[PDB]
Order: sequence, then structure tokens, then C-alpha cells
Amino acid sequence: IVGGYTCGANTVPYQVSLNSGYHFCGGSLINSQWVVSAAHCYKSGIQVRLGEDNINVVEGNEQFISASKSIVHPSYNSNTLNNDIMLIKLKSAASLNSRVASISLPTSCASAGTQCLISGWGNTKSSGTSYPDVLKCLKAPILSDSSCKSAYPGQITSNMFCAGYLEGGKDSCQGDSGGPVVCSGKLQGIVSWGSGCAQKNKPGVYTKVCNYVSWIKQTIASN
Ligand SMILES: N=C(N)N1CCC(CNC(=O)[C@@H]2CCCN2C(=O)[C@H](N)Cc2ccccc2)CC1
Ligand SMILES: [Ca+2]
Repeated sequence: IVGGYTCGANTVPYQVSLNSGYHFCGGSLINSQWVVSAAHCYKSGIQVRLGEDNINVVEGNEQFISASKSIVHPSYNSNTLNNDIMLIKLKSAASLNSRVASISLPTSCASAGTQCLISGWGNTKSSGTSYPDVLKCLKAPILSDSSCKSAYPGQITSNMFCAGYLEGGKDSCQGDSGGPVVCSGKLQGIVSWGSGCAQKNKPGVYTKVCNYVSWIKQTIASN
């Protein structure tokens, strides 16, 4: 997260870190045994780390649970990032409490101008690299489809939306991939892609979760 702020320990209790001997992506807990992340985060050997604030210190409240299943959307296209969504099943259920909590899925799509909370342990610099210890947060609005397509001509599908800023300085970044965009208490986005990070005229692009609610529920019910 570039241009954000320190969230505060466990203030984003649905945020998870995906770990493969290092933090590599975020995700969102949607029930005690399932996480939503980005398809471009898929790999074998995922350990889901819940309850984290400082990802480099055992502070208490952490739960580390291996993934038993990762399910990339069957229509994910890695060249366009269309359908950039993946479900991760936990080997055992997380213990839910005030610091480890699920986030509701949308009942309808969000509208342009809605302010959302984006979070993660990704890069905090728009030039160069710095990765934080503690979870970072950014308040960011959903942009109009027209502004999004103007920024990324030919690249925005119906399964994507833009959020953030056009003036530069505030965005998600590498290592935030797969993490949440929460608006009015609902998981509306997944950190997916962008040109650089926090660059002028190049907002963040996010998977449009409201298009996948039925697919999520059926995939969970069948697994
Ligand atoms: N500014 C941000 N809000 N983000 C936040 C998310 C991160 C991490 N996500 C990536 O790095 C994804 C994974 C694959 C390539 N890619 C890109 O974003 C490419 N730059 C553009 C692209 C290439 C091919 C297809 C679709 C898009 C990037 C910065
Ligand atoms: Ca920790």
C-alpha cells in the first residue's frame, strides 16, 4: 500500500497473509474455512496466516493454517487477468473471534464514488521497494467505468473495476495482490493489477467480486 496508513493491530480482522516461507499475497476470510484471493496468487504450498499485524513477529492472535485446496476460477486468463479470483480452503477451521473474523460477500454491486478500505502488506513505495512489518490501509473510492476505461483502454472487462486516485501517490502495490477492497462492510474487490503503483492517471484495478457471489457459494458447497 502506497500513501496509506497503519491500520492498527487486528482492525481488519478478515485480512489474511498468504505465506510460502515469506509473505507473497493477501486474501480475505469469508467463513471459518475459506479465503478469497486473486488467481494470480496461485501456487502450491500456501499457508494462510490469520490474525496478523506485524507479519515478522509472533505477537499473539496469529493462526497459521495450511491450505488444503486452492481453486482458481476456471475462466481465469493470465494474459488479461480476467476472472482474477481464487478460493482457498483451509485444512482446519479458523477459530473466529474479534481479531479473526469473516467479511460478508456483496448482495449487490457497489457504485462509483463509494469509499472503500484497501489493505495489505505490500510495497509502500511508488519508486523502489519497501515492505512494511504491520498492516497498511488506504481509503479509496470506486471510479466510474468510463474513467477506468479511459485510464486503461481495451483492458477493462465487466469483471474489473478501478479504485483509487488519478493524481498519484495512493494505491495498492506488489504484495497487496489478492487482498480486500471492502465497501460498506462488503467484500467488493480483490487487489488485481495496475500500471506501476500510485502513478498519475493509472489507478488500481480490482476483481469485481459481486459478479462471483453465486460461483463462490456453489464452489464452497461442492468442496
Ligand atoms: N497499481 C496497483 N494497484 N497494483 C496492485 C496489484 C499489483 C500486483 N499485480 C500485478 O503485478 C499483476 C499480475 C500480473 C501482471 N500484473 C500487473 O499489474 C501488470 N503491471 C499489468 C498487467 C499485465 C498483464 C495482465 C494484466 C495486467 C500491481 C500494481
Ligand atoms: Ca505476527
